[PDB]
Amino acid sequence: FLHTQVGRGLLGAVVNPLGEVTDKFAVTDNSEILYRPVDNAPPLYSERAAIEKPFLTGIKVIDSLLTCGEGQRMGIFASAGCGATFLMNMLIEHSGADIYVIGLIGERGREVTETVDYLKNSEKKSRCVLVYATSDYSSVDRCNAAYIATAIAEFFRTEGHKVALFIDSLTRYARALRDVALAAGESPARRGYPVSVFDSLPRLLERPGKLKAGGSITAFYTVLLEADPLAEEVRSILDGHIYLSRNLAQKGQFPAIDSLKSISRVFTQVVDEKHRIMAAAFRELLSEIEELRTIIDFGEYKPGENASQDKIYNKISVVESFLKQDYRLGFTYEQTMELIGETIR
Repeated sequence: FLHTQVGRGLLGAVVNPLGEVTDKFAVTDNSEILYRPVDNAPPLYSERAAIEKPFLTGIKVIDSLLTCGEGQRMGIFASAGCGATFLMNMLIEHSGADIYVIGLIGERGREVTETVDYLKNSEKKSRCVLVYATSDYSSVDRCNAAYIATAIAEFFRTEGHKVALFIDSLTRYARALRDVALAAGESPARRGYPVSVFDSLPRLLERPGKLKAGGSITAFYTVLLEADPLAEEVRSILDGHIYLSRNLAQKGQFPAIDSLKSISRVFTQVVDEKHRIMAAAFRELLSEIEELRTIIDFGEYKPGENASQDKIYNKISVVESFLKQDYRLGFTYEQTMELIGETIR
């Protein structure tokens, strides 16, 4: 029956797996401190509102091709060094949520300090809360960090706030949950019934969303790749996934988002028809470029044969320019759709 601190008094603070403030990256007027259980049931289906309003990220490729919705849960799949953390930073910095809650389940405190240092110089620092857990902590504590972060996000949602929740990473959470399961005498192969420790995973993921009577939690879950069974099951639970390919990262393209292998399952629900047409036209161009790349690698492309290939070839530079984005820069929706319009025209 673990309870945790919640409230506006936590804004700008760093919280450990015990629900204790241990550091601050910002100080605010408000000192509101309340207490809530870390284990709450997910909203009833009748309490959930439909995902129909866009959650703008300020990131061109996302806002155009992978448009998120308020209350959506999005997966961020990447191998080590694909820029998952930096993408989190961009999502925080260039979106427009009322409050950001970060749940860091890490293995070293050096990573935690990196995020704390990022927050200390962020323009969103007065509306952020960081919950952390390192390898120095037990598996129980590391799991609770995810519950604490979610519970804090839920209070703000009840208040009517537009909340963005980040869990980095689900893999490390799932790792700890498996060891917590051993303590209770469970393995993934042989589980307990009626309650399994492993079932705290889908229950954790169902808590975000938009409430009819309240605000919303739009959640981003980071998943480590090597494509283990865990990664494919969370892919089935969430409302879409953003895939960071190591190969695009090696080529110097940042963010290394493979839009052709990424999807937002509420995309058609949150953008209008003219957007939809432009997105479909751009994806067709990406697909055409990717086949031209193979032709080039096969040594079957000489300029001047096929007017179509040459047209696609000359579009590669303007396409790569649209996809690329300085991590310090953010784009409005109007700027993004204007840019993608020039790319396909």
